[PDB]
Amino acid sequence: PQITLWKRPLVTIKIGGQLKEALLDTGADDTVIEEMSLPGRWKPKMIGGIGGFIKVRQYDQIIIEIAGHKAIGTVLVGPTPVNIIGRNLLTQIGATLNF
Amino acid sequence: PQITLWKRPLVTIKIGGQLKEALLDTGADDTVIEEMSLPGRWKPKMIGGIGGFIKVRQYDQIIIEIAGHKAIGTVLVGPTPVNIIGRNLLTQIGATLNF
Ligand SMILES: COc1ccc(S(=O)(=O)N(CC(C)C)C[C@@H](O)[C@H](Cc2ccccc2)NC(=O)O[C@H]2CC[C@@H]3C[C@H]4CO[C@@H](C)[C@@]42O3)cc1
Ligand SMILES: [Cl-]
Ligand SMILES: [Cl-]
Repeated sequence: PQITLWKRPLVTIKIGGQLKEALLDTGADDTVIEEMSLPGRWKPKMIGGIGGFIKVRQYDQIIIEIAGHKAIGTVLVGPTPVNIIGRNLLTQIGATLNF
Repeated sequence: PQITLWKRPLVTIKIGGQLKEALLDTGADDTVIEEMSLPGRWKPKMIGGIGGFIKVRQYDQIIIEIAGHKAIGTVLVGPTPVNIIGRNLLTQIGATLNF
């Protein structure tokens, strides 16, 4: 699809058996999802943005369906106000910015 | 151009006669620039990101060249870690997300 930016680029994602809405975010290096339960080992990480830093749990090798496209990568879980699909997964679905 | 996302989508901007580097950020509603002096009166705004809220100064009808494309619009100035080009200006240069 071609997504215009008059509105937030929100899509439906499937992760950990749950459906969620998430923002396609070219400004995010990594993918950050609100507090949920995921299987496997995790390690703690601090990530920073506007306002400062939050502590997240880093899960590796997570499968996520983004607008019907399967992709795998690291997912950070923590108290983010919005679910964010970052560049580490946008590349896997072949997303580009065009102008 | 067509910009893939294996690297941060950084571009050169020209604002107030200075060259700066900025991130093309589909996850940002508005454009946020580091501390500088800009012309005119400003209004207050409170914006929230991943790590809380910051106070910024809102300047309207500012001329900004983004990767050679002229835009004229609202710029927020404050303690952001990186210069961010948000959707308010991405729409002016015709940017879309494609996959
Ligand atoms: C290592 O991995 C990562 C991954 C993600 C982040 S990040 O999340 O800190 N960040 C990074 C950039 C700010 C440099 C990604 C960036 O796209 C971020 C995502 C977002 C959107 C909503 C809520 C929370 C986060 N946008 C945003 O802060 O926008 C703000 C600021 C501009 C206007 C004013 C606000 C109104 O509400 C939001 C939409 C805002 O739009 C950092 C590190
Ligand atoms: Cl990854
Ligand atoms: Cl590619």
